Amino acid sequence: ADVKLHGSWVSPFNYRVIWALKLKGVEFEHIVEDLTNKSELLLKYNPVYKKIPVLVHGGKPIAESLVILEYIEETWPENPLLPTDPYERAMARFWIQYGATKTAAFGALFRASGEELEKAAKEVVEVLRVLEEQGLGDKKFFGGDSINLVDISFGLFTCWLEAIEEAAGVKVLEPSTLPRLHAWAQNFIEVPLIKENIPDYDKLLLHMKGVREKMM
Amino acid sequence: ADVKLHGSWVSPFNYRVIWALKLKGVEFEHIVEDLTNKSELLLKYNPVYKKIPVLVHGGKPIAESLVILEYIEETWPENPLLPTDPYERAMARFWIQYGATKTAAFGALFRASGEELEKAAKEVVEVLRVLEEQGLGDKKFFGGDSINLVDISFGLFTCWLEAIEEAAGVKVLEPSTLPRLHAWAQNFIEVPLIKENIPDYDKLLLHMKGVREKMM
Ligand SMILES: O=c1c(O)c(-c2ccc(O)cc2O)oc2cc(O)cc(O)c12
Ligand SMILES: O=c1c(O)c(-c2ccc(O)cc2O)oc2cc(O)cc(O)c12
Ligand SMILES: [Cl-]
Ligand SMILES: [Cl-]
Ligand SMILES: [Cl-]
Ligand SMILES: [Cl-]
Repeated sequence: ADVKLHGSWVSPFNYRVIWALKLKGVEFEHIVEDLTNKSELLLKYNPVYKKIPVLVHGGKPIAESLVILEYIEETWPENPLLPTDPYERAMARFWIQYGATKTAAFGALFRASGEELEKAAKEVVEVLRVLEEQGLGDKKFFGGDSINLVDISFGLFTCWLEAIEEAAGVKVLEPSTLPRLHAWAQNFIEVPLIKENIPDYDKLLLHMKGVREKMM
Repeated sequence: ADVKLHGSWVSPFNYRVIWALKLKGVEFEHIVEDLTNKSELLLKYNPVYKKIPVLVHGGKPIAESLVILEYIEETWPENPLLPTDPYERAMARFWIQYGATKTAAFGALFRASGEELEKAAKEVVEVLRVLEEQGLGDKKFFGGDSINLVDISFGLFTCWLEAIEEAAGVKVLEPSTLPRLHAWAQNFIEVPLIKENIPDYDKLLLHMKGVREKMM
């Protein structure tokens, strides 16, 4: 194939790219990298971060999942994943950047214990509540009646967050506390494109248990 | 005016917006906020971060300088500040995001001392060298023959970085160590649009001396 994806069977950032390519109907070869022994192609294609995902189109590389997503949207414009109105597009980019900035709040879930881990989980619930109230509102998806780049960017809050919660022994995304966001997470996971393209939960839980063990 | 900018006379992030609006020939009212007593409009328009800049167009707010810049480019498409080719646009977004991620390296310049501050400055030089070699290359500007959103996003490495260097007593962007980036910084500051729209250096230096005093 003319499109290659240097990926992973577990990274949520790689899954954002898989979803976008499948939504566009773009054929691609998935090259699963071993992060303990990175290939010559990965280091050549992404010299700045040496990380996956890396999309390679016509032999030219695009690194960083958020940059890859906008490249896919611009390259294959059919089945749009962003709105046409500039203000609506700015709101979508604003929420995507908000999610990208709050990564440190989720890290604390694998670094804190007891009366400190409860506080870290409460801080994550408040991050999600802002997203729920000001971002999702009463829509079925962040993209309205169907998923868009904003839903894709927040997909890591579904099975990956469920695995983090089970590995850390704390609750974050619950129906009592975040009713609309919890209903969104269920609806997103049930979209056939997402359902057919997510890691096996038991394998993902084992991976998150290892990451928590390393982060202590 | 139909375009308002809730700004500042010193923030480099606010100056990115001033430059973009002036490059588009967009008339606007500049509302300088007092950060020790934020207005009702600022808190209403930017509830998530409560920060400047905030662009208000037709009474609708757009916060975060990078989101504002793409909104300006999409709303006033004449005098383009991004290329048309999707791969070229992805490279521009990639470098803009790289600059946005390396903010912590610059923070160390106002938190470290002696044999630790020399190390922090060396780390900043390596961040800039990657940008110079892989981003700028042999072009006059990141946008080629004229400035684009990438040059605008890196404008904080000109007089603001010069002020940080003088306040901290360390050298970072020098011609001997970064020849092309130093020539770029001189060329950027000499562009008439930039020259006529930058803070007074003595006032900016006094501001950075205060920020370093607070950051210790
Ligand atoms: O930072 C995250 C992360 O690295 C990862 C992550 C998980 C598995 C993997 O193989 C790689 C990752 O970067 O997942 C997240 C999931 C979340 O719900 C929230 C997060 O902030 C992360
Ligand atoms: O983080 C910065 C910053 O907050 C600021 C900054 C300076 C003045 C001001 O009023 C507000 C700011 O955020 O300037 C920077 C300049 C640089 O060259 C590099 C930086 O990382 C910053
Ligand atoms: Cl990524
Ligand atoms: Cl992470
Ligand atoms: Cl900003
Ligand atoms: Cl900052």
